[PDB]
Amino acid sequence: STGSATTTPIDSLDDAYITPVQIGTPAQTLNLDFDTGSSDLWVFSSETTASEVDGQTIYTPSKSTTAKLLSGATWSISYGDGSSSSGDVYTDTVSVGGLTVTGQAVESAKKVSSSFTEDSTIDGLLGLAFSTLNTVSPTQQKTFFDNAKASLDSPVFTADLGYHAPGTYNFGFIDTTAYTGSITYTAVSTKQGFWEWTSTGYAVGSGTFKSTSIDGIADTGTTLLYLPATVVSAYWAQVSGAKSSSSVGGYVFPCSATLPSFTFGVGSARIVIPGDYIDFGPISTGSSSCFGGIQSSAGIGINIFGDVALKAAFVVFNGATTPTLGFASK
Repeated sequence: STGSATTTPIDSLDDAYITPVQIGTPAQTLNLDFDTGSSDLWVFSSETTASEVDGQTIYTPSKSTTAKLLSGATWSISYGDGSSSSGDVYTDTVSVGGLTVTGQAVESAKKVSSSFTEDSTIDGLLGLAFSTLNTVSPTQQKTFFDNAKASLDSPVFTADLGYHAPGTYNFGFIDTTAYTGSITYTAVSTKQGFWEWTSTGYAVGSGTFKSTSIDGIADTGTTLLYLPATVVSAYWAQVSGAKSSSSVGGYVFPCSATLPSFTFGVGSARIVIPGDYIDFGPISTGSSSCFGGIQSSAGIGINIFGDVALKAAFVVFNGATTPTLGFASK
């Protein structure tokens, strides 16, 4: 089997991407944030505290003929941005892009933090990191990908995120029309439950490539590119007037600037992030200070190749017995 679904930016900045997901019988379609940095499939639901729902579409298990309470199971998750959610668990039929899993754990939110309530465009998350991170207790649950794997034509999924445009998540096949050149594969460590890999270095603009190992994670659920302070300083030093602002919470730059590209290494291959991908616009409405898309990972404890980086590539998440990541230009 295979599946193929379109993923759409939630706003003009590509702050996140939503993908429609069918849950239950008859189908209830929710728009979920596919997150390769977590391992829970959770939804706004009929159980969510009413004051914490503001425009989201909810899953109502009592309207699904295939929903079953997973008795005694609870979940609770905290993300890198300080957001959180928790609740109970149902099993139900879940389909993505024509690919169906029966018996998928669908984590029903009873509580969500303010950042979720305030984002009316995201109806929940679909985790695509390794199932070792799943938070369901007392019986840990599998991700949609792990449950689909054995049925797929190839044990892979691919992320093809758009810049200010829709893109695609494919499951079970590699669309050889969706990228240019060849795919470079690189080793993954699953020790922390992430798609963790080591970049071979970077360049700023037209500058020389610096060969240096940068361990980090491929995380579709993180907007920006978070790298070591040395790398980030080297980037922003090439933008007149850029500075790190403790008041704003990272590097800002004059909105009049033209940003340089950023290149990262994948083995001997190179992925170029155009400068315009690194512009996240005014820090507040009407400001002439703009927020940067490359930020320091210091104090986060891991480097994160988030959407800024991943949307410059066609990315293969190879879930074979020995997992690997692949990157191609596009």
